[PDB]
Amino acid sequence: VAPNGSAQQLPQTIIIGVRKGGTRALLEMLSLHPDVAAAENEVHFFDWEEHYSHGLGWYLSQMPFSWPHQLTVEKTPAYFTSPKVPERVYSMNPSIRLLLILRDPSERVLSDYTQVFYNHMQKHKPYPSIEEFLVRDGRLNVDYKALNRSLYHVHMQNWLRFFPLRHIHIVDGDRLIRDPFPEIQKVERFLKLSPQINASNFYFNKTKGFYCLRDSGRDRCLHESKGRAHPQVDPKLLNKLHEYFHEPNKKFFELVGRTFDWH
Ligand SMILES: Nc1ncnc2c1ncn2[C@@H]1O[C@H](COP(=O)(O)O)[C@@H](OP(=O)(O)O)[C@H]1O
Repeated sequence: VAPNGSAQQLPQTIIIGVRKGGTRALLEMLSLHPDVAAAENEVHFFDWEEHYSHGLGWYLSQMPFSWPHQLTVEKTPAYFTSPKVPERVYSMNPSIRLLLILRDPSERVLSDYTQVFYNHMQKHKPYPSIEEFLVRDGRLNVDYKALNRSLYHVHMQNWLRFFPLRHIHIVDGDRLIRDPFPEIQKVERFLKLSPQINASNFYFNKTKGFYCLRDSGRDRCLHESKGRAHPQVDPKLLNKLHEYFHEPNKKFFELVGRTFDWH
């Protein structure tokens, strides 16, 4: 307990993923709420053995300082798709409320590729073409790992072994892109937070091509790495990608009791 009365608290909510779902947008928008304290970086507690072995005292020490009635949140997108994670989250807090943000599974693949491609292009390293990952022996490459991260039903089933359905709120990442404020209202509702966030905290930035955030005189967009142009992909290949996900999408829809407007 600091002189100002603040203290580090374990998170009362965690944004677990998906990788490229819009996790940083969700983290920054939720942290507009005066009752929310966000960790600025991805903590990687549950998913890295070298962090997790340090235990809960180490986790707590990575949290922002907050006041007792505030909710602390952390985002690490690797959580969702790491098999050992939900069991570790459950032994910290079986009752925790979790945030999962999902985009269209094909758009998420192209986003994931784009990000690693861009990490390479600036370090002046080579990177294969997306067709090199996506196509093997004239067929869609089902062993491309990005595709597995988009099989949401598989990862969701692993969380549902430990957490009840009603304690994982699914943010529609496609809708957050188009019109964030209604999705953010649902998050406040899920977390039982007063409606402090306003439509006026968001504005469309034409250069960015995405909404940016407005809060008591300060204007901020997400950084360079967020909202990057995906590669051009032949329509025939884009179509096969879309088709690949149709059946796993239906399995996901049946598991969570709702549908999403995906390709
Ligand atoms: N206001 C916003 N600004 C920038 N990106 C946003 C955004 N709202 C949602 N996003 C999505 O956040 C994605 C990145 O997700 P994460 O933060 O989990 O890595 C971006 O992927 P793209 O770069 O493919 O557009 C973008 O589509």
